[PDB]
Amino acid sequence: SQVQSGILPEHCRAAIWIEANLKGDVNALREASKIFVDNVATFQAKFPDAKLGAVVAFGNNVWRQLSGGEGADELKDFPVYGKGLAPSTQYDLLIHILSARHEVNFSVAQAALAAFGDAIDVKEEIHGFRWVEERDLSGFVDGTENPAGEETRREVAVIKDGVDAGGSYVFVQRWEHNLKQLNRMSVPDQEMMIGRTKDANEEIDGDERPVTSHLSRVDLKEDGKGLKIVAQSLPYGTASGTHGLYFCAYCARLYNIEQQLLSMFGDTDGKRDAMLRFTKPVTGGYYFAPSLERIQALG
Amino acid sequence: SQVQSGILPEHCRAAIWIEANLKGDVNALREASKIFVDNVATFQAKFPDAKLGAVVAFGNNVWRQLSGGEGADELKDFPVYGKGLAPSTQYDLLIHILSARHEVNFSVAQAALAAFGDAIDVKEEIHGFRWVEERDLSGFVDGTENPAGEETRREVAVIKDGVDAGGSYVFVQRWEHNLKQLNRMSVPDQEMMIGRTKDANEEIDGDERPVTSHLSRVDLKEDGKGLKIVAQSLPYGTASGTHGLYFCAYCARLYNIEQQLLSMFGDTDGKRDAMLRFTKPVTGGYYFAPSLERIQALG
Ligand code: HEM
Ligand code: HEM
Ligand SMILES: [Mg+2]
Repeated sequence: SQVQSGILPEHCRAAIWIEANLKGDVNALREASKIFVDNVATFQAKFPDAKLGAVVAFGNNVWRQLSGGEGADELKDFPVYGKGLAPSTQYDLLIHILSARHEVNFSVAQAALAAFGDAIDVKEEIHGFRWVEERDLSGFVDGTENPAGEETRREVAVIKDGVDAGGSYVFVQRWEHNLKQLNRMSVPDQEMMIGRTKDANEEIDGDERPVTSHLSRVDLKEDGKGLKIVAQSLPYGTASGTHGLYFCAYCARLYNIEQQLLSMFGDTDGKRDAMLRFTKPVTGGYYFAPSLERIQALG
Repeated sequence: SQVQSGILPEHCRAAIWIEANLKGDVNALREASKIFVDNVATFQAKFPDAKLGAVVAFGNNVWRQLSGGEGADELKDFPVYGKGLAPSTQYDLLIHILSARHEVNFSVAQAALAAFGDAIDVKEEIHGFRWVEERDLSGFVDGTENPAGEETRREVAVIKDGVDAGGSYVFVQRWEHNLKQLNRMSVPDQEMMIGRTKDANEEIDGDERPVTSHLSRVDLKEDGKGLKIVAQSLPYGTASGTHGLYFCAYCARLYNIEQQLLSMFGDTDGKRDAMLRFTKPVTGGYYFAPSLERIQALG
């Protein structure tokens, strides 16, 4: 079984995320998905220098219908966390395109919309870009450097065995930064908020940083083993309007993502991520990315 | 007198255009402009390989005040053409940033917003990107290949003598494409609408192309000389939403631009550009870009 091309690539410079709801018969998504993954291969042959990859992923209700309720045991609608601090905007379909060339991404997105046609109603389209020094617009690194290498990324992100082998669970969440609130904080205070130094990205010891620091919120272990994810997040937005981070993560278990979200949004020990002092999430959704063989078998 | 850095560069991959109105005392724009052009030089030293350039330009009413009425003889508010076919959205300030790296442009745009601060109210911010094969989203080339080379571009765009030497007139106009309507047209009929062949961009002669073809509208002569411009246009937008071409042109005389517009929008010979069946302009403004020496002498 073969993983979809957009899950594991590293160092993408640009991405497009499209979120949409089904219109009408769910079975129309079968042929559209097949056309789209075939389009991706065609684009890869035409634009080898793009290093293009893409993912099509499905929300709970639609995937249960398409799969006859088989597998994807952990999949569910984004449930809201923090009594609303992390809202749910769950849709039926996610298209994630990433590469070294925004212009190729755009062409692929057009081909995706043409393949699904009237079977979908688009609700969100975000264009991500890698910023200077691979930093988040906060000035801290963007959180996607690790894990490095195909081998470890495959271990963290890709289901190993069973009917779902080669698949992955996907989480997307758009954040809106308020850089005016951020820049009122001294850099040392920002570093206690994140849990690493800002310029050199040197980790601050857990015993020396507050429990509300982002790293204390999301660096979680179970029986001494870290709950890791493969992040594909990128900055987005305009300088004079809305901007922030489009957070995107792939994982072989949704459990890892949920545990980090429960910790960040006050549903574990009661503490909340200190990053909420300058940025907030405004979307949230969970999706299942099947293997390429599984998509081809839809019809 | 030195030309602002964003006028002459060729083959930029990305740009940001910001249009803004003045808030409060017009004299605040004096030091702000000096700060911004100095920031641009600093960014150029930080990112030499990005081939960054930028332009600050002023609408008629503001420039007349800042220049004490000297020079800029042709400057005026952008008028409506074709009894509304081309609308007017004249603002006070234009900031144009271009380079090989969208991410560098974003940082320069943030520094621009800091430079002008509360002296401006931002009305528009457009992010342009070079599309595949330097084509407009219609599939035709994007109209910016010629004139090639610094010498010819300088002769076309940069005022040669007098108090304004080193300056340039600027015209910006955002177009919204309906690619569904274009897709209903056969490629031969698209080529008669543009005036050139689509894939090869081979000029179609005047004997065969209609006078309403775009080339027939804008390929104009005066006294044995072509009325040339230096176009910095780029595609913009989202696949599922609004997209098109952000048209941007520099010229040593506003006369050249206005003559082309009078032709396109029906005011010269009653005929209108055939492209209007699939794309329409929704903004429009004229600005004057002073020389760097002239900016430095504002305060
Ligand atoms: C505004 C949104 C966010 C920003 C700016 C951000 C930023 C960062 C930064 C600066 C780091 C440390 C850099 C590094 O990885 O070496 C990091 C690490 C990490 N982030 Fe975030 N993050 C955000 C949201 C999230 C969310 C929503 C999650 C999970 C649901 C998450 C999970 C993680 C994880 C697991 C790590 C690695 C922790 C470790 O093992 O050291 N982040 N992020
Ligand atoms: C949706 C908007 C537009 C599109 C898609 C478009 C497209 C094109 C194309 C395909 C060419 C020929 C390519 C080449 O040989 O370089 C061209 C040339 C040109 N365009 Fe446009 N254009 C647009 C708007 C405008 C506007 C608003 C103006 C001026 C007010 C303009 C002025 C010119 C000029 C002067 C030329 C060169 C003609 C020549 O000397 O052969 N264009 N444009
Ligand atoms: Mg003569």
